[PDB]
Amino acid sequence: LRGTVTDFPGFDERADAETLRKAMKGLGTDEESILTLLTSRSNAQRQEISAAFKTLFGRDLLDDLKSELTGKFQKLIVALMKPSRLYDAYELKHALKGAGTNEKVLTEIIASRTPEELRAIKQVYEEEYGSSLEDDVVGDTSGYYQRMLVVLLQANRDPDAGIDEAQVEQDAQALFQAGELKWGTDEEKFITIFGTRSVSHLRKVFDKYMTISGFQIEETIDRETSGNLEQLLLAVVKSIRSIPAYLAETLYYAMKGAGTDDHTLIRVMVSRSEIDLFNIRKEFRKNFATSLYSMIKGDTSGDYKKALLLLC
Ligand SMILES: [Ca+2]
Ligand SMILES: [Ca+2]
Ligand SMILES: [Ca+2]
Ligand SMILES: [Ca+2]
Ligand SMILES: [Ca+2]
Repeated sequence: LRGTVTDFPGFDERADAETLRKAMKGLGTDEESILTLLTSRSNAQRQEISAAFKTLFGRDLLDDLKSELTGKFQKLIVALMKPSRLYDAYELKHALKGAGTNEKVLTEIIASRTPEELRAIKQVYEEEYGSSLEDDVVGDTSGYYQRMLVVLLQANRDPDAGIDEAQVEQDAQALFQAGELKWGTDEEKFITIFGTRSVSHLRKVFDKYMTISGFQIEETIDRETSGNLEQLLLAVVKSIRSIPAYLAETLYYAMKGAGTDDHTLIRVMVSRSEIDLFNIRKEFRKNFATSLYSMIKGDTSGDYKKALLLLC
């Protein structure tokens, strides 16, 4: 896992505070200055620039960036400024909050994050927002989608140790028979297989599944659309195989067709900039025969594409 953003060598929080102050101060705004500085500092350095900005000027850097900037560019800079430890929990709170629910952010983050990451997300969510992530998810979702989400939210998959092939055989069968009935009959049985087994066990299951049916499990669950639970099952199957591959694909489908899902583009670009965006880049090129760069550049404009291309 290699990230695309790294600590800037020779950082001076005070110098960077003053540069940012100068870019904003007075009539107008110098976005080029802001943009090139904040995509080359790490998230933790940005936090030190904010601290230093308030000691020197008594102003809040994020409110100033929200006042001075506009549109998708403002959305991206505000996302970059969010402390890394708060961001997935923030995005989770905003998919739940209000009327309806953005199931896409819920599935994405709960299926692509590791048990370590989730233990930490549930802790910072509680701290920050006062309610349990579990109680807000249950407050907002229904049926087996809710159940599988809660199962994944316990952050208790089995450990990667004994490949119990008897259990590999049995679970492969169970999934096969669940596959043919289009993931609509024994939901309890497969929610436990998909949510509770080790990543190594399930990889061996997905293989034996293929030898039993001739094809890949995502083919049967595939309706890359329609039905919350199917969409989650597909996000889990793809993340068991490769989280950088699954994230590269949501990125791809954020730009394919008319429009752009700029919210997903900003969310995956920002949240993974210092975790695995390099690996996601590799996966993108290899699976889609285009680089992430080229697609971003075709699908985005202005200061917002300059900043994205610098984070890519
Ligand atoms: Ca100004
Ligand atoms: Ca300007
Ligand atoms: Ca503004
Ligand atoms: Ca809601
Ligand atoms: Ca498009």
